[PDB]
Amino acid sequence: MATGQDRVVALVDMDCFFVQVEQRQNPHLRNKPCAVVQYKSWKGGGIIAVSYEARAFGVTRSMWADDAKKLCPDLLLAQVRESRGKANLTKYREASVEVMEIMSRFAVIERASIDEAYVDLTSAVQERLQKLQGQPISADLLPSTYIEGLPQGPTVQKEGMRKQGLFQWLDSLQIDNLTSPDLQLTVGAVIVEEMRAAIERETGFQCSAGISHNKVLAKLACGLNKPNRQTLVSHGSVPQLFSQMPIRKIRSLGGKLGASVIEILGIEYMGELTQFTESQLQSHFGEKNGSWLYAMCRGIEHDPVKPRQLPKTIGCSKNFPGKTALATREQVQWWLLQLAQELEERLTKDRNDNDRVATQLVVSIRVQGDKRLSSLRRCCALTRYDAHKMSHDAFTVIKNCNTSGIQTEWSPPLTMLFLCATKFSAS
DNA sequence: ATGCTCACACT
DNA sequence: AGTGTGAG
Repeated sequence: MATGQDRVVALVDMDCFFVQVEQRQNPHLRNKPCAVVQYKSWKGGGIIAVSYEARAFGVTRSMWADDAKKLCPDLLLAQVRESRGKANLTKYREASVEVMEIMSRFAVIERASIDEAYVDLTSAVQERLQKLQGQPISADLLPSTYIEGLPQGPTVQKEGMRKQGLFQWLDSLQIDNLTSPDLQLTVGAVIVEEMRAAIERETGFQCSAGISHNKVLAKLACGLNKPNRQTLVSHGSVPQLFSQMPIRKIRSLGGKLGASVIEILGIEYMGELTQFTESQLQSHFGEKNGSWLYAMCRGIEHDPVKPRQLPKTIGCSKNFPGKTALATREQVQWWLLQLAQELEERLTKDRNDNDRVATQLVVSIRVQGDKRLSSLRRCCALTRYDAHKMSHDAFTVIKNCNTSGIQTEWSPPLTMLFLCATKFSAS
């Protein structure tokens, strides 16, 4: 049986990243209950990132700042830059590039979002096990590492539990066998400690990490001990870990498919999936999903860390909810020009930085009354980085959606505009 | 009326 | 090409 122990994979998550960026810039915010908001006028603004000191009062993402101030009256707020009437996340994108360039010195990186990256450590671990002669790994090389599932068997503070688990792990490690998956994970954790130290020294930013044998376990592991800590989930820890792990906590099972798994099979925890045959799971959820679930509930997953540090699309969108839905033609043309101008700015920077050009322009809208994220998607050729042509072209491909018989009223009103540049080629 | 993004699979 | 899903 192939046991899903072939790779060493990490997931790095910058703790409340947008908050850390504002705290670095403004020392008055450091070590305080702090949140980042956008659009201050409506209910004090929408919270998009929350410091751990503020989370202790119950402040969360997606809260209105006016409501968060009820939970935490001393909450400090930083607001996202606004440019051309919309939130502008350039500062956080630039900080993200800072961190990812440092991570890239250690191993192969897949950018997962602005604040998360997967790390393929398999080759870096091999090189390091050769430089290691055959010498023990000291607990001093793992000063922020938790071993999930330990300590076990025959201390009242969190740091003493951490070290007792690490001691039990290390005392048991079979360091003579350079083939042992547990040893390989441990060396991987040593490298992640070094990577996280380098990020903090060179940027000031802290992060948490998970180290395991695949992306799903690494991501799960990273959330186990936060903030500014890292967790190693071994193959052997999976049966106990999954025995009480709600299905919705595993990456890609937090939405409709995960709910169907729960409801069709009559189970609650990831480990309960082991009692079904692969054919049974495929019959309920399809060939691909069924095979994936059969392997995943045993801790096995093969999605590669893709060598990809740059986004594949560059996009710009704004929502127009409630009374603010766009209902005139010049209004729609105005906001398209606004999105096209920010898009041109970011595209030009991308071409200068990363030696590539986008070739397709995707336009998406949502109309008032519709229920889903996007009402309609249309595309055209992106031949020149010119905001006025891009906005003119985007209007052309959507102007037929105007049900209004009047030419300069727009009905139904538009609740969302979206411009995305894609289909990049080397330049 | 948190938002603004980004990747991938189905057809 | 256009849609639906899942995520930060």
